[PDB]
Amino acid sequence: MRRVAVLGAGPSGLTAARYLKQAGFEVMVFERYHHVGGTWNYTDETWMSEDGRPVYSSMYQNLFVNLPKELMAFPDFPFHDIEGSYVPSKEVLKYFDNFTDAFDLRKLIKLQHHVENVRPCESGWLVTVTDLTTMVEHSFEFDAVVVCTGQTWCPLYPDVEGRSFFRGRLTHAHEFRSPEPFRNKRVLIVGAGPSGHDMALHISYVSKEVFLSRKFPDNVTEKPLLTSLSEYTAHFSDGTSTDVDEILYCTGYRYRFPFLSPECGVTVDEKYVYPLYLHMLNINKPTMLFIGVSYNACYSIMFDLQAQWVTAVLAGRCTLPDAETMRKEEAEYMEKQRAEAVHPHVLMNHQWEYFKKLEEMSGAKTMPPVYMKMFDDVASDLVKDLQNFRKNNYMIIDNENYKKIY
Amino acid sequence: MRRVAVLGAGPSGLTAARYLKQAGFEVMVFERYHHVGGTWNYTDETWMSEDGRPVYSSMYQNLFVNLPKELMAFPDFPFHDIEGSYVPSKEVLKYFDNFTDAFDLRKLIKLQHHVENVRPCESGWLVTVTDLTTMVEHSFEFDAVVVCTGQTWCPLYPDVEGRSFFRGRLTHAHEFRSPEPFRNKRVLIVGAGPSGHDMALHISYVSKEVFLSRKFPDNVTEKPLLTSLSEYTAHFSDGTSTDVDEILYCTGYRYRFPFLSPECGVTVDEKYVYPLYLHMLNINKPTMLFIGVSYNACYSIMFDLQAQWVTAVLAGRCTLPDAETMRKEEAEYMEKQRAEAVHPHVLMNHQWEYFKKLEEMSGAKTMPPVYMKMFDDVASDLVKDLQNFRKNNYMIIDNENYKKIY
Ligand SMILES: Cc1cc2nc3c(=O)[nH]c(=O)nc-3n(C[C@H](O)[C@H](O)[C@H](O)COP(=O)(O)OP(=O)(O)OC[C@H]3O[C@@H](n4cnc5c(N)ncnc54)[C@H](O)[C@@H]3O)c2cc1C
Ligand SMILES: Cc1cc2nc3c(=O)[nH]c(=O)nc-3n(C[C@H](O)[C@H](O)[C@H](O)COP(=O)(O)OP(=O)(O)OC[C@H]3O[C@@H](n4cnc5c(N)ncnc54)[C@H](O)[C@@H]3O)c2cc1C
Ligand SMILES: NC(=O)c1ccc[n+]([C@@H]2O[C@H](COP(=O)([O-])OP(=O)(O)OC[C@H]3O[C@@H](n4cnc5c(N)ncnc54)[C@H](OP(=O)(O)O)[C@@H]3O)[C@@H](O)[C@H]2O)c1
Ligand SMILES: NC(=O)c1ccc[n+]([C@@H]2O[C@H](COP(=O)([O-])OP(=O)(O)OC[C@H]3O[C@@H](n4cnc5c(N)ncnc54)[C@H](OP(=O)(O)O)[C@@H]3O)[C@@H](O)[C@H]2O)c1
Ligand SMILES: [Mg+2]
Repeated sequence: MRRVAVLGAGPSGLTAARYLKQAGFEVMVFERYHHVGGTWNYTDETWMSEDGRPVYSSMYQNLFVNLPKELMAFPDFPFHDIEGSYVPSKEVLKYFDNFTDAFDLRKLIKLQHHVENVRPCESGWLVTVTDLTTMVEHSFEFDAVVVCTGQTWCPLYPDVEGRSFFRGRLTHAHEFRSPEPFRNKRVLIVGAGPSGHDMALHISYVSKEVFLSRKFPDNVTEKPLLTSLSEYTAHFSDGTSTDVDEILYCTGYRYRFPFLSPECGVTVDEKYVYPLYLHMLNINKPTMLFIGVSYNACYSIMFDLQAQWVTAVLAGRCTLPDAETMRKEEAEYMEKQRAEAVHPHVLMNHQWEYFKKLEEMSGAKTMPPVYMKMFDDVASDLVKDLQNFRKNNYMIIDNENYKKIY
Repeated sequence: MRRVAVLGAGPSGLTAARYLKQAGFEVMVFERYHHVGGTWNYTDETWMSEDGRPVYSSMYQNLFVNLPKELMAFPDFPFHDIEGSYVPSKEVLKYFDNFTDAFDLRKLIKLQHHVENVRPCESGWLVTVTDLTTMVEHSFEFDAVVVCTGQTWCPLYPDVEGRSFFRGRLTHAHEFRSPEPFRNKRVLIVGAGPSGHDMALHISYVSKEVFLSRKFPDNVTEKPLLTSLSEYTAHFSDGTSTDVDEILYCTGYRYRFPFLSPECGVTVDEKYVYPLYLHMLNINKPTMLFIGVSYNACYSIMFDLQAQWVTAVLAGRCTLPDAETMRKEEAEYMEKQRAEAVHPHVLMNHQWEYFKKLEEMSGAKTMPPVYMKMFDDVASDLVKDLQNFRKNNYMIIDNENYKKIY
């Protein structure tokens, strides 16, 4: 391998570019937006941009992180000085802009370039991209392709009996930018994950009555599963019903890679991408790898170790089994996800053991154990104390210990 | 049989009230809007009103009728004497306001009364409505109920592969009010019926790229069946693709009667309501009848005759076949609908025979043959000229003859 394409310049693509560059590859990064940083960029556009391509960002106004900045920084690139552990979103954008300049990656990135197609070409890959400033299509040959285009832009909707009859306004979390369209409305939020809880909190400030349906301020009434809709009325599994003007679906996202031609060898289902080894390596075409298909983890460690493992594979330095053994282990792993009732690429129940395995394979520096200890202490605080957890401040003391500040 | 509910005060319900009153019934008409005339009222509201119930009107700005006023009038109540046959929609709303006052029907109509539930008790009916001026619920007992609530408000959408991936704006003909939101957009209209054709025309004045997809002005490009969608691209049955910002579905409407309790004995599917005899009588509960479930016909004659047949049945002047025989005839008729590849309640192919049967059963006067002559002729005009047909003017000379003026 010498020439490697990275698709996307969010946190996955930037961290890939860092380590691929480190490794002496010739790297090119394609990014459709006009700034690096991925979903940490806020735009008022939703769905499709005036520039003729999709909007990939689901960031909204006045968002604060849900994990302390101490766990969001890479172990060897600390956060810039800012007061507070639970920073606004624009500080994490700044952190990735600073990362990009600290590791001299900006000269690698083609901004406002939208990847339209990726297909195998003999032993290599052919990537077709449009320069959105000129609308000209350009073509590029690579020995390897690392896909880092994210999974929080293509919405997933529940199927709800009677939805076609509802005559209020329907929206999804992707398009939420501020609570203003919900002012004085009766709002049903479906899905009580991070988006549902946070959006419920932001909407509770402007709206008449907010309902949160899951299978808070006075404002927010909890509901069980939504089981049908009629013209202006939502019906719950508990037999109760409430009239609503707006439904906001916070039911998450599906995987979607429109540029992958079928010849790339990957099947993309709503919550499953296969066949990948360790959520990264395309077993059918092993010079294509993905970063960021797994989720629900300590993301800074996940990006850093995935990018080093992908780099080690491409550099010929990783301890890999044969394709048959990778298919077998992928199967075993996905049987276990079904037994634990989690989706295929959810790392939460075994992330530390997974990260240890990526370190052993790739020769990455061992993670400071304080990341594990702090994450395990604080990560579910959004669930446990939604209204006040962001008031807490932390400081890392050394690679084993942290403290809570006041 | 004395007290009869009519649900809806559009053309159906007003012609029902005319004949039920003349037969000495005590008639109450419930209408949710603040004015009679049904779809012929234009409102800027779409979907749901600020009064808390649905918007049933799909009328849009600057609409001109697609049938000459001389065929839109009842044979015994002529149109007012304005110049021109293809009048703007306000002249038809005026026609029905004039009709309402001619037959002294206004005193029977409870305006701003939205029907919420209809159920049988014993051989009569309980009808529950909300007076939207006070938000008080009221119920009333009746010996018969005539359902005239229309079928152009609950939208029907095609199932198109990949539709959940499209990120442009989707709308339905129901909410079309003016071409303004389509200005300088690449618009795909799906469905080349009257809304399709007419919407396309209206939209072609504000965008130079309209595509009309079917199973014209310069900038309307014809496309064949839409077979799949992706993020911003429509793909058609000829294997061509076009990028689009907006899709407008002109695919029609579905039956929907939210107020019918299951005990009323009617099953309502998208394009089929059953079991009805001759599109009117509820065979399970035969003091419930429908007017205007049938469509695609010379509507003036259809509403006049259905209302006189309903009145005959309810007054004991028309004695019907037993239920077994009605079910057998309904099943033979529906088999012929399928053989002719039309929807269950579509009358176009046999309307004159159908109307003659209704005249015979109901005791109504025979229709002027001029209606049939003219209707079949404008139908010929339709086979021609979306841009030009409305320039024609007609005058009825007598019972059998008309003449056209260019
Ligand atoms: C509302 C919200 C709040 C969040 N809060 C937090 C938090 O507080 N803490 C936390 O740790 N994580 C949080 N996350 C998760 C976080 O955003 C993701 O973990 C992180 O952004 C994933 O990085 P990525 O590089 O994999 O994807 P992304 O950040 O989504 O980046 C993908 C990049 O690919 C580009 N792209 C996509 N398709 C193409 C194409 N065809 N051609 C060219 N470019 C392309 C996109 O423009 C984008 O720049 C949040 C996510 C959301 C939606
Ligand atoms: C855009 C458009 C253009 C048209 N152009 C033509 C044309 O040029 N010529 C032509 O002949 N026909 C045309 N038609 C068809 C015409 O509108 C209908 O044939 C006619 O209005 C049907 O009369 P109706 O009384 O059956 O239904 P509607 O006119 O739809 O009336 C039904 C009534 O029931 C009321 N209602 C519904 N639900 C409830 C409830 N729960 N409680 C209380 N009230 C309720 C509604 O408010 C409405 O007043 C057009 C239709 C549309 C949608
Ligand atoms: N910084 C912040 O404050 C913030 C704010 C918003 C979002 N985010 C981030 O955004 C990313 C995505 O979060 P998300 O909340 O949008 O997606 P998510 O984490 O995928 O949560 C979606 C939730 O909806 C549930 N669901 C699915 N079908 C449902 C139904 N019919 N009724 C009710 N619930 C249903 C899911 O339950 P099942 O899993 O059981 O199906 C899941 O709990 C995460 O990284 C999160 O951290 C962060
Ligand atoms: N100018 C006017 O005064 C005016 C304007 C608008 C509407 N109208 C009236 O409004 C009423 C409703 O009209 P409408 O046009 O909205 O509904 P409609 O008459 O039911 O027409 C719907 C059309 O959609 C087609 N269709 C369905 N699925 C399709 C798909 N997947 N792709 C392409 N086409 C598809 C139908 O063909 P199939 O039947 O083969 O499925 C039919 O041609 C009519 O009385 C009409 O005259 C009048
Ligand atoms: Mg090691």
